[PDB]
Amino acid sequence: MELKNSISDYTETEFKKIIEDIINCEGDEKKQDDNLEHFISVTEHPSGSDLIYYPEGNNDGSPEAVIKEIKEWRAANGKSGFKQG
Repeated sequence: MELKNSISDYTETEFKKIIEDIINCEGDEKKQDDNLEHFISVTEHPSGSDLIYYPEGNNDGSPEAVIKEIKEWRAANGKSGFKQG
């Protein structure tokens, strides 16, 4: 029983549940590590955890700024984001 196999198998708010899970700390450290691989994995975003620990200036203010930077990185790299309804 597996997490979303891609960013585009994700939706923007399911990706929040992973991204918010960590930032809150819905976890055991290990739950947050579990995300942290996955936050590389679906995203293909090369910096991964850099967006969480060494953030931009578009970033700091909310977990939204990572969903941004996922959307933004993906679209800049010509990749699909999460779901379109």
